This record gives sequence, structure tokens and C-alpha cells, in this order.
Amino acid sequence: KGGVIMDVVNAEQAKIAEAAGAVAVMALERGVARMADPTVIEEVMNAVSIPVMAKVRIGHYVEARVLEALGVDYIDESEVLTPADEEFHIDKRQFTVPFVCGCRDLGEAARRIAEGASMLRTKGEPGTGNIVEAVRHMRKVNAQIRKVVNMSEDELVAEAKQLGAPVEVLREIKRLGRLPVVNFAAGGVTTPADAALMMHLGADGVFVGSGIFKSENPEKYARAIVEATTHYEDYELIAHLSKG
Amino acid sequence: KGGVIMDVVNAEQAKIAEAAGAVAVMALERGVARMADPTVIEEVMNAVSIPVMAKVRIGHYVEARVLEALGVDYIDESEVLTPADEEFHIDKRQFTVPFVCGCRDLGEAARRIAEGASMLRTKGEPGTGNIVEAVRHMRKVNAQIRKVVNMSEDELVAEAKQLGAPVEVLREIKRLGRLPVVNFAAGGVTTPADAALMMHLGADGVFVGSGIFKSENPEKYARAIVEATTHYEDYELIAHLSKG
Amino acid sequence: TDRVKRGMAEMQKGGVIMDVVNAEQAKIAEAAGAVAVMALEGGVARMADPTVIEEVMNAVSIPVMAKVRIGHYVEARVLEALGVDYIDESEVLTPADEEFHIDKRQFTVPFVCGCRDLGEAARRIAEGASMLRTKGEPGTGNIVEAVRHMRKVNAQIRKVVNMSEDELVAEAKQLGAPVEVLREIKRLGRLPVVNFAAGGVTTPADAALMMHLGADGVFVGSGIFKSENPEKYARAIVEATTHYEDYELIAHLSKG
Amino acid sequence: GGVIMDVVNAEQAKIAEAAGAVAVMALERGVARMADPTVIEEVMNAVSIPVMAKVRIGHYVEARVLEALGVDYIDESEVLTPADEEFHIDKRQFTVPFVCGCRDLGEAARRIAEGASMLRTKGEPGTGNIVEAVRHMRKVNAQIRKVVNMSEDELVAEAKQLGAPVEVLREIKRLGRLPVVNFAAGGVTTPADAALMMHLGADGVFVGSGIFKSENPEKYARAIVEATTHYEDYELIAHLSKG
Amino acid sequence: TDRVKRGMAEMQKGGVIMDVVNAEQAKIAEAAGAVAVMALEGGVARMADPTVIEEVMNAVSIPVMAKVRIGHYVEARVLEALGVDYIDESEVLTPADEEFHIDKRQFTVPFVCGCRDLGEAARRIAEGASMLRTKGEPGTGNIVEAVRHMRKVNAQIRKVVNMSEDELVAEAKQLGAPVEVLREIKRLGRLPVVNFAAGGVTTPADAALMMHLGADGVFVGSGIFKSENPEKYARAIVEATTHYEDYELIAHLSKG
Repeated sequence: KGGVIMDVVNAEQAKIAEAAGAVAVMALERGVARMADPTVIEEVMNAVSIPVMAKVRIGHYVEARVLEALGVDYIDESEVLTPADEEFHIDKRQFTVPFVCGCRDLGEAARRIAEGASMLRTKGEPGTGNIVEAVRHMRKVNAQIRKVVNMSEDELVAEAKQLGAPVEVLREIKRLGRLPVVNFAAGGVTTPADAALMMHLGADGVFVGSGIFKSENPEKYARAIVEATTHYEDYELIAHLSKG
Repeated sequence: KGGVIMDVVNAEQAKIAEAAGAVAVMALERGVARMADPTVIEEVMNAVSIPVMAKVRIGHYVEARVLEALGVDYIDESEVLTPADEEFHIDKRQFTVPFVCGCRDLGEAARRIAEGASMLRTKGEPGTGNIVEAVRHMRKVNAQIRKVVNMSEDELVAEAKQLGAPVEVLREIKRLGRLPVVNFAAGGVTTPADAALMMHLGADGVFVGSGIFKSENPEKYARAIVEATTHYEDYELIAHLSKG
Repeated sequence: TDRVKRGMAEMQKGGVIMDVVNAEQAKIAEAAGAVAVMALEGGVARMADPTVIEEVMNAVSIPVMAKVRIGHYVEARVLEALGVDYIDESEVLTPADEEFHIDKRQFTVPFVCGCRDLGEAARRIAEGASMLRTKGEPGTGNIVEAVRHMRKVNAQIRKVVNMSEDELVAEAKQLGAPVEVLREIKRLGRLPVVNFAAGGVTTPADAALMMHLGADGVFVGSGIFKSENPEKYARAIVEATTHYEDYELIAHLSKG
Repeated sequence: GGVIMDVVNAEQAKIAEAAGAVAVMALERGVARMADPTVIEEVMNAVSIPVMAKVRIGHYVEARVLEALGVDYIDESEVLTPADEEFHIDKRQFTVPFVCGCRDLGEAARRIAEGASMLRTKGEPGTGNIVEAVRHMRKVNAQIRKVVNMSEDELVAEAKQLGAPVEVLREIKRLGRLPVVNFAAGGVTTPADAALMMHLGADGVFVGSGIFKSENPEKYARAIVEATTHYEDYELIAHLSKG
Repeated sequence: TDRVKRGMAEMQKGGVIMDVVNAEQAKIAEAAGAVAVMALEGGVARMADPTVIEEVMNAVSIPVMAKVRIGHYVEARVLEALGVDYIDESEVLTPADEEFHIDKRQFTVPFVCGCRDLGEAARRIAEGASMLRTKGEPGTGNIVEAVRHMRKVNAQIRKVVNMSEDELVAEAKQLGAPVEVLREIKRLGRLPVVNFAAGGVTTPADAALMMHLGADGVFVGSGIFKSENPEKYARAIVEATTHYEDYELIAHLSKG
């Protein structure tokens, strides 16, 4: 909960991220984008004590099994890599290691969960610095959850048909009053204000990319995001944090 | 299993049907078609020892609760009556009495099951004497079951999305190798040949309507259907049975 | 002022309102347990002759309604002047204005209006309606449209009650509703007026269904008086509507 | 009757105040966001007149940040990169008042229902072209005139047509005008332009960084301010169009 | 006669086949553990110069394939005459006939053909293909199309294996396939020929994936020889393809 997860390409960036207060890090390096070289992942795992994630192409069962074997803590089945299967996602239920997946709406979310996803993430539009798509997705998902939590029980099967969702997952959402997994914001989150907004909109946490490390003082900038995400209703603090 | 269920409008027809070998009977009488008068249903329940069915308009929770209270053994949420809810079916999970529902394909079947249906039935085109739609539906459902039983496990979620079905029901079908409920043919079944055909195509049994009682020798005609449905590969016998 | 009109309608919940064309029918309805009665008489259908309405008002102690053509300000003013208790601005009569409904805020007498969805409901309320009614498809004996309308309205209420406060203006634009009414529904948790079922309600099972689906009560038409024992039939509806979860009871009442 | 000017520093802020601006709008000038608070504080400290700034459409938190800085007015502005393409800030939950853009009476009424305290024409900013600001001011005022004078019983239907909250239309009818002030904005370049907007029914105007790119910003800013105040003094406006 | 051609291909399962342009590359491939090699050289691409093919055949003991243009009967006859072991009627060369493929039944030398779905596969087999291959999108490094094609073909096989016998003719009409081939697939429970992955296979993980998805083996292109240590890289693929469920092993091989 409450946390920020950061993208890193080496041990130095990993240590900054850990020092800045990240709850976890996402190992990458940077045509066709594949699973990272395991050297880099091991480099990062050795550099920190906080959980390390990495990531695979959509549908790439074997890339995922490789990362599981490397002892990675979380796998992100990620659309920002070149999809390897355009119709079917990994059957994540068959893995020990837990998975994070992207979603744009409650139908997708529910299908990812039925495939065995342990965690969800907004799809966003990564690299753009623009928060708009992440906001669209978080609003859509949460609006649809609210509708489902409060709807007449006998209308769920029909709702499930409409959304393209598994009814059992909707029934669980209704019963819990929320998603049975955590759902983070991801894509374009750039300023402290952005991060706190995502929390305001119902995110459980946020993902942030390599933008942090292109700034002049990455340590300070990473901390600003971390503190804004934790104290997302402290507007005096966030105002202060946004001066760098 | 193996059985024939017959439509009846009074005690006399009920006794014929029981005497002919029906495993159960379906009480009716005959603008807007509603649940039958409970007098007629009680008449029929008193006339026989075999289970009695009746049913209600689609979506008619209270008609169904009335029949449950009357001590009816099975409720048919039936499209041949005037639908009362064109978007939502009864939440049958909330009832003691079991329900039979119509379906045309595995998507529908699976939604009915997720609503709590205990038994399924082909939709057919009732009253026409034409077996063609019942055949279409039985072939469709069974073809789709065969596909699902034998398909790659990781493709089910996507299949469920395509069919508009709850994935848990597909997973159960795969695991069992068939539907978790019984599925009868219904609509247009007229000759002994027809009845045995439906069994040949994978039906668990058949429903037959008031056509029987408009014939000259209903007893003989009802028996012919019953024996054809039980001995559906005895072609010498069926040939004999079809001479009336 | 709106609280007084509305307080009079909320005194009707649990109840059945019946259509009648004369004093005899009115007395049957009252005797049967109706909380109110609706006075009436293809081709063009107008406000009823005031003689008939007076006949009915004089025949019973329970409130009398009547209803007018949609948009017919003057017909409404006439009924108000007759001392009618409630006016139904009703689409079953031939609409007189196909674009604008009566500005009911300018009347002492409270109005009931039909609606198919929460957008319509909210517009009726903004026009000053004190009570709402499902549109149904009247005369058919078929409950299906009334069900559609009650499910739609209630599903949309449930959505609004529970949605994020900052999304309501956009919701209101989507539904074609006045935002202040949505805000009130969210605050209250329900409609600020009573909402009855109407159209096709025919058996006891039907009436109780409507209550099951969230209706505050039901309207029932001249079908009752074409039956063999109207008194018994009217009572059956009334008892089914009051005891809508008593399935043993509803079962017995259905023989007749 | 006033003029509000865009400024990027203390120097520009003081010129604007000295020229007679009723307020100033702080900015810095990819993806456009809320300004760095340093710049806003720089501007707030430089002048005594109200300071405005800003936020991206839908950015609740950016707005809360500005509120916390002690800014006087927030502009929920479409010239910044929208952060929420479906929902605007629920301004009713804030102490600080907001200004919003609108193109027609429907939009205006929704902004007001969201809690806007002030309205502004959308214009097409940066172009020097007044044409869109005119289109919006004409459309809004024509629709107001229609509403003020229309039959009471036709307002619910009008509200459905315009996509507006009927309570806001009812208020406009009762008041005979908008319940908030409505300024022109976008492309206002010459004194003639500013006075035109007033002629068309604007309550005032916004003007951008164009002023400070001229040779004598102080003179130019004053010209606009005097033209906006004395918008029917054509001899005066003629005089002010020369330098 | 068809059993002899096919018996030679089934001796290739589990294996990796590599593209080579000269003797040096051929020897690397053979040394790396390839079960065979594929001899080759935008604008128009034809059958290779026979000099190069002979160069390659003389350089190694493992089978040599080459690839021809689609429909190029004569190019194929030329390669047959050169004593090549397998001919690939290949869409990566510029098609010579856009409507008709070679009638491979009239040849001694066995052919491999591309397919995207079971319809195509069955038509290739009816034309006399002895081996099948995914079409992929070659040169891109992207596995996605090869995966699409392997999933489609295998999903359709699984459907046919298990479907009701009397539905096959209609299935065959739907898929544009010869029914006798479908009947054989149903009887066998699988394709009567071997089916390899091809197009974009780039990492060890890729190769093992294809096996996971049901490929009988893989083809890999000139990408191998543009790497820094082709020998090591080629071996990595070969070992990953053989030990496709050994994830610890596949993990180590990926450093290089």
C-alpha cells in the first residue's frame, strides 16, 4: 500500500531509489523490446534489500519462467515491451512468483485476475509525462467498481456479460467492496502533484519511470514523489516539495 | 437421464403421461401468457407420483416464489411465456426449488448456470412440429463443449470473453468433460425418430408438448416417444414404433 | 410548500391506486382497501367531463386523482378548481404539447408524472412533480415495460447514490438531468418523491413483484372491474401489494 | 470593468500593477503544467493587487497546492495540458475562487454548477486573433438574452437542449444576466480589440505575454487598460492606437 | 513413397535448423548442433546461385535445405538435380506464382512449406508438402506472428481431433481444407507431418517458448552470425530448444 515503485537500469539507480524510500524497484535496461539481460537483474537484486520486479513480454511464458528461476520477487507482464502473444496472456496461476498486469477498465482487470494476476496497474501512456491516460483508467476502473459494489445482486451476471468479465470476480468485488488486489497508478506520473492526485483518485500506490534519473537531483526528486505519495492530502507539504 | 417430460393441462393427461412412462410432467393451461392458475397445478400434483414441473415468465421472481410455495418440484423459467423482464433472469441461487432454463449456445448455458439453473433445455421453436432449431441448438452447445473440453487451459479466459460466459463454468466443463448439469432437447420433437435423434446428438432427455394429446391414441403415442428415447439406438424397434 | 405536497404523497406508500369510471366502482375500490382512486371515462382522449369527476369525489372519502393531457395547463387548472386531490399529467391521454410539460410548480394541487429512466424522473421533479410513476405499457396486461422502467430508474439511483461526488455534473449531462436533483438523490440515498409501478399490473404476483423491485406502490386499471368478482380481485391486489413477501398468502389469493 | 495581465516575473508584475491591471496571472510561459511555486511567490510578493494562477483541467491536487500557497484566484485552464479529459475540479470544495473557460451557455452553466466563481471566454490564445473570443462572447450573450426573455415553462426543455443545469438557467432568468462575471480572453491584441469585447458584453478582459514583447510594454499595457475602461470613447481609442 | 519423405523429416524433431550463406557458417552451425542447415545468399529475391549451395553441401554432413520461389517448378527441379536434401517453397523469396504452388507430389526431394492456420497447412499437405513451418515475420526479431500461427494451427488441430466425426466435411468447407487430411489428423490425433517454428526466434527463451506452444522444432536466421560469438549463441538456441522445460538452464544461457 501507499508506496512508490521505480524503474532502474543499474545498481546506482537502485540504491538511490531505495534510499529515496521506494517500496520496490523495477529492473530494466532502457525495434523489439524483450526481457532484460539477467546480468542487469542480478546486479539490481544484489544492490538492494527491497523487493525487485522485472518485465516480460505479454504472453511470454518462458521469459516469465526464466525470471522466476532468477529469484525475482514480482513479474510485470507488460505491454510496454513488444507483445509476444497478441491473443493470450500468461496463465499466471501456474507460477510461484506473483504477477502485476496492466488494465484500462474493470473488464480487463477482472480477466487479468482470472488469469492469476496478483496485482494490477493502470496502463497509462508511459514516457509522455502526461498523466491523462492514467487518470482516465483509474477513474473508469474505480467508477465501475463503485457501480458493482452497490448494484442489485441479480444484475451481476448481465453486468459481467456487458463488461466481458468473469462473474465470480465481480461477486468478490461486491462482497469485499473493492478489488481483491492492489491497483497502482502508472504512466506519465511526473510531479509530486501528479502522484498525490493518483492517490486522491483511489490508486493504492504509483509506478514511476526513468524520468527521475534524468533530473539534476534524482535523490531529491525521488524523495519528493515518495513523500507526496504517502502524504497525499498534505497540500502545504506538497507545495513545498514542488519547488525543485 | 434418458427420460421424457410431457406437457399436461389436467389430471387425465397427467395420468396418461405417467402411465406412458414419462419421468415427469409439466403443468400448464394452454395475448399475455402467465404462470398457470394454482388450481390446475394442484390438480396435476394430486393426480400423479412422478415429479411435477411448472412454468414462470422470465424474470418473474414472485411467480417463481408462488410455485415454490405450492410445493412444485421443478420450475421452468420459460421464454414460451411472455417475458416479464427482458434484461434480467431470476437469481435462482436464492431458491430451494431447482430451475430449468433454455439455452441456444454455450454462452447462454453458462450464464443460466451462473444464475443458479439446475437443469438446461434446448430453446427450440415450440409448437411448430419442426425439430430444426432444437437440432441447431444441441449441435452448437455440444460442439462448443467439445472445443472447450479439449482446448489449451491458458486460452479459456479468452474463450469465455468470446462466448460471453463465466470462466469458472468453462473450467468446470473442462474438468468434468461435459456440462455440470443435464441438458434436454425441447421444441418440435414430434416422431419417435425425432426423439431418438436428439439422444443421438447428445441430449440427456427430451421435453414434448401438447401434440401428444391431440393424436388419436395419446397413450400409444406417448409410449412410442418414451421407448424411442430410452432405446435410441434400436432402429428395428423405432421402425416398429413409427407405424401408428 | 413542496414539503406539504410531498408529505401528502408519502402518506400513500405501501398502497394501491385504482382506475374508476363511476361512483359504484369508486365505492368498490374504497371498500377493497385502495389508498386512492383515479377518475376517468382509439382516437383522441382528453380530460374527463367534470360531472364524472364530481360524481367520484362525492362517492368516496379517500383521495381522488384525475388525468390531463401532457402540456395542458388549462385542463389542469380546471381540475385544480374542481377540488381534485392529485393530477396525473398522463401520456395515456393524447398529448397536447409534444415539447413542454406543465410547469407544475405554479399549482397548489400536486402532480404525478410518468418516467422511464432517471433523466426523465429528474426533469419531471424539476418541473414540480410531487410523485412519480412508471410509464409501463398500459392496457396490455404485460408487466414487462413497467419492470424495465423500475429496474432502470432504480439501477441508476443506486449508481448515483454511491458514485464519487465530483462525477455528478458529468453524470447529469449524460442523463439529461438537473444536477441539483441528483445531488439531492445522493444526499437522501433515494428519490425525494414516491415512485409507483403502473402499466400492465394484472395478477397478485405482478403487484408483489413491483414492490420487490422497489416500487413504493402500484397503479391498476379497469381490468379489475371486467373480472367476475371485482371486489375479491381488487382485494387480492391490495393484500399482495401490502404483504409482498408473504408467498404463502400470495399463493392462496391467486385461485381467484 | 477590469483588465487582467499575464506576467512571468516581479518586473512585469509591477508594470502591470502600475498600468492599472485589476489583477495579474502568474506563469512561466511538450506538456504544460502548473507553474513552479517559486515564480508564483515571486509575483505575489511583487504586487498588492490579486494574483491568479493556472492549473490543468481536473488537477485537484495542483489546485490544492495553489490554494495552500495563498494565491487569490485559480484558473482551471485549457491552455495547460488537461489532466482529466472527462471531469473538472469540484471547485465547491475550495476556499479559493476559480475562473473557468466557456464557449457557450451550456458549458458556462456546468462550470458554475461545478462551483466556478468567474467565467472567461475560451478564445484561441497566442494567435493575436480575436475571432474565437468574439464567437464565444456572442454565443453566450445571445443565449442569455434568449433565456432571460423566454417563457418560464420552456426552461427545463431549454436546459436539456443546452446540456445545462436548469437551476442555473432559472437564476439567469431571474437576474437577467449571468450570476458571475464573464471576461474576454484569447487574441485580444489592440486597444480596439479590448473595447470591442466590452462592446459585445464582456465584463472585462484577459491579456497575455504579447504586451511584454512590444517595445514599450508600460505604454501598451496602459493603452489596453484605458481602452477597456473607456470603451465608447472612440477619439481616445484612436489616440491610444498610435505608438 | 510419402512415408519415406516424411520418415526423413520426423528424424529432425527436437531440432534446430540454421540459415547459412557459406561454408564457414555451415561448419559453425553443424558444430553448434544444428540438425540441418538452410543455404541462402529489398528488391527481387530468387533461388540462390548453385555454386553457393554446392559450397555448403560439401562443407557439412548434416542435411542441407534451400529455398525456391513459390510456384517455381523449375527452380525446384534444379535444386533437386543438385542433390539438395530438402526444398523450402518460401514466401520470403519473391513469389513467382501468386495463385498456384508447386505440385510437390511429382518430386523425389521432400518440401517444407509455410502455413498460418490449419486450412493452409492442409492445402500444403495435399500439394505434397512433407514438412510444415510457421510463416512468422522473418527478419524482425519479433516472435509474435510465429506464436499467432502456432497457436492458431494447434488450436484448430485440438478442435478437429475431438470433434464429432459427422461435422468434419462442414469443418473442411469452413477452413478451406481437404477433408481427407482432416480425417487423418483426427485419426492420428495430430498433424501427419512435422511443424516447426520460424520467424523472429531470437533468444533462447523464444526457442523454448515455441516448443512449449507445440512446435516440433525451430528455424533460425542470419541473426545468429551477426552476434559477437555465433558459436556460443547458436549452441544456446540448440540447448534451449532441446531442454525447453529446463528453466534454470535456459536462465544461464541468456547472459550471452
